[PDB]
Amino acid sequence: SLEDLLFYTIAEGQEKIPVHKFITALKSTGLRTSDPRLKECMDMLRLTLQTTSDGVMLDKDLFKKCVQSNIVLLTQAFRRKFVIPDFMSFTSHIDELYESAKKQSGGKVADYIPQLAKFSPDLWGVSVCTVDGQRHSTGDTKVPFCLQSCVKPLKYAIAVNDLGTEYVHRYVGKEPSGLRFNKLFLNEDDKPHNPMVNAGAIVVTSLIKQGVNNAEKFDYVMQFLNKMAGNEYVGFSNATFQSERESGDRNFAIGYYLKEKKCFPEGTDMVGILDFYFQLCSIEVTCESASVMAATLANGGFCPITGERVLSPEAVRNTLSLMHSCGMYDFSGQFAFHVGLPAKSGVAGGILLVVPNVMGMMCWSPPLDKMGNSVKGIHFCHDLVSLCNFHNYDN
Amino acid sequence: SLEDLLFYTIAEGQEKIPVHKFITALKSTGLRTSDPRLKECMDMLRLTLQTTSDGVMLDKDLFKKCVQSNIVLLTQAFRRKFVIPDFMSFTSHIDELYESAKKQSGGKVADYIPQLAKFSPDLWGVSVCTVDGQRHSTGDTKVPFCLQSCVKPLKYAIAVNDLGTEYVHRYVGKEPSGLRFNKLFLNEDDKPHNPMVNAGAIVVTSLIKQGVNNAEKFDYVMQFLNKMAGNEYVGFSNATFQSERESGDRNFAIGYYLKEKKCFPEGTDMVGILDFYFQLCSIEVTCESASVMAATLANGGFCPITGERVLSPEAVRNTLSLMHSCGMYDFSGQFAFHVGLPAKSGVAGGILLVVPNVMGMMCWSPPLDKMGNSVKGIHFCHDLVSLCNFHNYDN
Amino acid sequence: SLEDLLFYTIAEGQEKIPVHKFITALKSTGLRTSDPRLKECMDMLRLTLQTTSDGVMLDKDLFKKCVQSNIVLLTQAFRRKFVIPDFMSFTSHIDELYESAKKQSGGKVADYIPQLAKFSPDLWGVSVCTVDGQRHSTGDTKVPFCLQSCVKPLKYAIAVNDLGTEYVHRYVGKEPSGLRFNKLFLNEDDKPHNPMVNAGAIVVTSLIKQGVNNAEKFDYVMQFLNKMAGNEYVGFSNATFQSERESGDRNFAIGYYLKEKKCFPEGTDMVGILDFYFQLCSIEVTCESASVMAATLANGGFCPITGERVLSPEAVRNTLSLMHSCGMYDFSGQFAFHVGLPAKSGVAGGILLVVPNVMGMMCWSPPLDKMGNSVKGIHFCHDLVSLCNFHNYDN
Amino acid sequence: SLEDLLFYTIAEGQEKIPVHKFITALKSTGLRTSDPRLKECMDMLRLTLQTTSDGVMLDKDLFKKCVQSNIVLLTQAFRRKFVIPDFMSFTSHIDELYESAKKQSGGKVADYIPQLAKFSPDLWGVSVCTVDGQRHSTGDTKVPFCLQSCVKPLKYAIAVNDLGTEYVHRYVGKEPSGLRFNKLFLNEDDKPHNPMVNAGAIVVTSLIKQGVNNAEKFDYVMQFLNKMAGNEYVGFSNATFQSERESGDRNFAIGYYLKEKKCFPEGTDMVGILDFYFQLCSIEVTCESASVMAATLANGGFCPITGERVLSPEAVRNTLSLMHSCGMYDFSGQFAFHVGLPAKSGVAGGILLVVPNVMGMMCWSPPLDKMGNSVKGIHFCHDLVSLCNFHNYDN
Repeated sequence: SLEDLLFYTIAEGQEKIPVHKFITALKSTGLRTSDPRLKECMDMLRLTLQTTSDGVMLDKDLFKKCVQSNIVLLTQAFRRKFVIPDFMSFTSHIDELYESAKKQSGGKVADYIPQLAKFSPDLWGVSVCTVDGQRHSTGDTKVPFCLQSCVKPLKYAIAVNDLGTEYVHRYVGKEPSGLRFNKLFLNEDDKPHNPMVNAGAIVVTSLIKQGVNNAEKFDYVMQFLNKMAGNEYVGFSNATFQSERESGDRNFAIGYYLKEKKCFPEGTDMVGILDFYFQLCSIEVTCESASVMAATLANGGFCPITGERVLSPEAVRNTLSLMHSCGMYDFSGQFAFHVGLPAKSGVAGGILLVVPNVMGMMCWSPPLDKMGNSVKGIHFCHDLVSLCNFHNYDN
Repeated sequence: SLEDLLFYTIAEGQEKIPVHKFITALKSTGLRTSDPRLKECMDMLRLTLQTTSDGVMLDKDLFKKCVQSNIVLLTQAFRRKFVIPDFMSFTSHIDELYESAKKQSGGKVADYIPQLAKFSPDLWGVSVCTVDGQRHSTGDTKVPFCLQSCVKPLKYAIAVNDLGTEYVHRYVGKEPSGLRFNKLFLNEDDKPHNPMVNAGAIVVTSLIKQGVNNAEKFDYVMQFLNKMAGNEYVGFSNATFQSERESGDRNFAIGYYLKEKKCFPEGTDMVGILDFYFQLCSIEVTCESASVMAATLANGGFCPITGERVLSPEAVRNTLSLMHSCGMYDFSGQFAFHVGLPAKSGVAGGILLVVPNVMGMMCWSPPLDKMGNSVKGIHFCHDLVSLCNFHNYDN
Repeated sequence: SLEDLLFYTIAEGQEKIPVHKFITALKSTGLRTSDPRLKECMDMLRLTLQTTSDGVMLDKDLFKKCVQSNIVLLTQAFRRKFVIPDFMSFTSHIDELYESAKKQSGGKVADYIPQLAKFSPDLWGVSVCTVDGQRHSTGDTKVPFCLQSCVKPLKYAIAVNDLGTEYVHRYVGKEPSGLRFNKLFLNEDDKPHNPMVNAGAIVVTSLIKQGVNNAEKFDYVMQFLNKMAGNEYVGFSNATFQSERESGDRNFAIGYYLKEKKCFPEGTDMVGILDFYFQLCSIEVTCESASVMAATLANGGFCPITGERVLSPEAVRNTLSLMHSCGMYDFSGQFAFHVGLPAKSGVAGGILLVVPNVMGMMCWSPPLDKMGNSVKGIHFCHDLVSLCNFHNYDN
Repeated sequence: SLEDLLFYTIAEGQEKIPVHKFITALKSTGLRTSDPRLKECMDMLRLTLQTTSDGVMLDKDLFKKCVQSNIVLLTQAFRRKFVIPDFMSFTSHIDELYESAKKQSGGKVADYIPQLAKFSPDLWGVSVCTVDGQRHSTGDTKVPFCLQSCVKPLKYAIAVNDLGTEYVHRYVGKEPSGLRFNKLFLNEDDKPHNPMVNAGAIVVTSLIKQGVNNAEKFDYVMQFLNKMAGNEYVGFSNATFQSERESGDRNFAIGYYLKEKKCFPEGTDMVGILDFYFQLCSIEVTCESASVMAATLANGGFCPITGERVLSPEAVRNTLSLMHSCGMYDFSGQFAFHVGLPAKSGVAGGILLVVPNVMGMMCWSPPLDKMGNSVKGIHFCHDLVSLCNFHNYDN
């Protein structure tokens, strides 16, 4: 049987296979022991560890019993049929590029708010999660930090998912603006250029769950994010929220400018929308969570590590079409010239990279360059591209 | 042997295979009898037709003798190992979208020069050539017309190929401008935004074959185009050249603006460069030739139907990175929002589409919309995308 | 004596002069019987009318007694030594131009707020007050209406008067912007272009009476206006204030944009400043009052009909230097091309004209042209200039 | 008689008046012995000096005979009825401000052409000519230099004089642009913003003497200038012309941009117009000549020191209306904020100031500030204004 073949493959001319050997073999591929799809499996393993004082041998019966629950993924993992059969070498490349980026330095930690002028210019972490389930971490992959501007794609995806492409783009545009992200101006028919610049994001946040009050909207968006992050750590930075809402005069200017030109749906309180925008900008994340959200955007709109649907394919396709052409603002043309990937960046450090049909990635470094892009993150991106050949127009 | 297997496959329980049957079978796949790689083959067939008064039977020997010369491609063609195993159904889809675009109409034939105000608003043709050798035509696929603006990618590719990415982009920029293609303004460090807008193309044409006189430059570029078109019809529209050079005040303004800011290499005659630019804009093409050039840009920088190298991979990669983000100018964001492909358009009708690693395409229709894009061409592009799922961020 | 000479001049070979004859003669010149400088005089006349049942004759004594109080102005008025010796003919010209402007029509009454979409497109009034004391009215010269944008020069004058030119212009610029009045952008060193565009006025309103709360600021500015209007009707349009503060999204956008770039003094509440700005924009006026304020701006910074000082000469000079070059916004160049005068215009109808060293004028008409300038007001201005030769560069 | 009264006034209780005493007395007022209106007079004086070996006494007859010819101006000059009765004190003020400006220094002599990178950064001269005939000089008031940009008002005046305001302004605009003088962009209805920016001047030079060839146009304009300069030194800088025509890429860009949008009259050769523009820009002048041309612009369109008519009043009025609002380009708002006068400036050093109804002035200094305005010239202008109170909105 297939289970017997798997048992023989795990073993090497032996009778019994210890549990720890199987756990190490499973973790070798890239999947984590905490994977929800494997939950039942591990539970049974615990039921096996409750009897023996130390160690247990699984020859024929117990192994089959533990592997019986949802025996689909294990066959693929041990048969190397995922999108990246070898994750151990790509991980080594992550480590090499990580050290290489660490060697460089020199920027200016954002100080427009005190909570941002609080991180030492030394935190530098990376996390990656494949569309299939593999995950890797290196460094500060559990420290908290605000998403800041990494959430705008997530706003757009949800809005067009709820309403659909046609209704939404009656309100925001479709084109790169060619200028900075915080510039006050609209396209030819007095509409936001795209939902990645701040004005487009401010108009977009007003299409989500219209009518109900901000508490219900935040509950809705947090629910969507939690099933986007795959039930990972998505939090709230109340200190950062309080700082941002007081140092966000540019966003208030953009919001009133939009409201004046009738860029909003019928019957909207603009100020509540701005407060909601700041709330979403103030969602704390760890490179693990932001990487998982990236992979969700990358996969199909589904979540990678839960086998779940979160967005309609049109929403995700449009979000990537907008991230590739506006993800890095007026620098995007250069980024896609060298990197050729959809990516987003937050002033609080952090780059969210999507390799469509491959993986998602988040890499965090507080100190900023003059553009607003973490030096080590940009360096990691360029080196990753040079060594892995991930440009969208590579051969 | 392999030849015997091919002969049996062609035959149906018979002894001899007539020549016409084999010719029809070969043309069925998509390859043309005039393919250079098959030249020798067809020559031998003619040597076979010089003996018999009418018809000849090839059982074992003559078929093997004719197929011996370069027996690599035939095995793939009869084994359906190309990039599009079935070209007969895609051709039917081309026909359907062709008729659908023909049904629509309504524009304004360009009249800024008389030679353009000379085509009846009824010519509507399409041609496609796969990276492997397949070709299809429908309609006015041999009438002449000027490339106009479809040549700017071809200028950039050649320039960076001769000099390399690093030296060239010291002169032109890398970003979408966000405005029309004929606007006079440069990027932050007083450099052209990109080589697709007119200013970037005018600066780029001055990097090709520096020093020598315009006659030698035109011979050089025509040589490159001829081995880009695959030795197809690349001509010159002397009447159109004379009209354009007299109705090109915008390009002269851009050229002098560039020369003033020191956007040119050392020691360049600007006016000669502008005349050279108009000469390249005045290169006559038929949807066959422009399609072949598109497929060259699509393949690797190699020519599809000659197995030849014309450009370095860096040149082609950069040219596609610039066509996807500036190929349709300030409308490109919308085009890549719906079509998701590198494409270029000329005021003389004609859209050049590249499906990287798949094919190139040229579709010609004189009458223009307000943007400057042929109505039927734009409609064909959108319908092609909707029915074939060729968007770069499709699943 | 001088009084005897005046009495003989008033009389025509007679002994006694009736009071009504003298009153008519005085009103003929242009001065009003309610002039504060003449107050005492008229009071004595009333004391003379309390004795006789009807009519009283003033031969030598009573006339001298009544004229004794401040006998300076009367000598000039009866000696024709004012700036316009004949005010009866200029008044006829006002009437002619008034009817001529009335004949034309056709606009669009402002409807962005209901209080403005409340005047019938038929109100058309004019008032003029000379720097010396003469006043003329024609039509709706006592109906109320909001100043709207006619107050910005008055804000700038007061600000620079309190602080001085040097300190103030450290905050706002000095140049025409060349664009509309409600555009969001600053000059080269991120400062407002000038205090006439909305952004400059919003920054300027924050320099007046810094520190204290909005109630004290409004009391201060109303005091200044009342001694600017010459203790005429300066009111408040609470209904219009409530409408404006709810339909002023453009001004809120400008205000937040200014606050973001650090265009404000140290320690300012921006929102309170915006509310104060709307309060000043909502000050009701009648062509009499706005004309008197214009004449104040025209005279020296002094009030015309009270012999009082309200502004330092530097403040007034700078205010006129800014009204001539930015008073009508991006149309000002054309206005000064044909009219050659400092002028301001409000969306609520009303044009405030200053003929420096000559007079001030206010002309009210609700319906607007596409620019934002009342049709009849613009027509009156152009005709006034054509017939009176008041262009600043006339001979 | 009047002549006897003048003779007695010149004398001091004496019988005879020597010629040299009268010449000194005449030169004291400010008029020059070379004044054309006095020509005949001086001729007779020479006829008087041909008889006596040395010195001649004029008691009654010879003085009357010499003064008989056109005895109008002398009465005014000796009766102090000109516009500036005392020219000796204003001259002292010129000297004081001249030294004060000389004390400052520091710029960058223009080096875009070698002929401009040829003057030592030490030449500093001033000349003034009153509307009535007075003239004063201080320093390099006879060295040659090119007008450069001081000619654009002179082009506009002549164009609108020949054709009239209405026809001309169908081609150029009326508004300040708010940007630099060499920017490529047009107003709302695709027309030049005004005839002071380079584009407006290039369109304006094509309205003068249409149809005929460039030689006839240059003869026409030189004739007009010569009767504008009052038959003073107006020359041509052939070396500077040859340098400019080769370093004028910005003007060529502007010219082609204009021709493209149909901003020219019917049937014009654009390149000939550009060559004509450079020719007019290359007209050599000495502070004497440019001052005389300024005074012509200041007087009425008439020439000051010839009693001649050169321009229609509408032309001059419009030229001043455009110089006050666009004379110093994007700095004009600040200039009129502090100086309040029509003024023009050339990159070759030289400021041309008009005090309407008072005088014209030219002050030359090669080295430039960053704006393009000679440091010493700007300093002289500001100090002149501060000490003389010539601001247009002064009291």
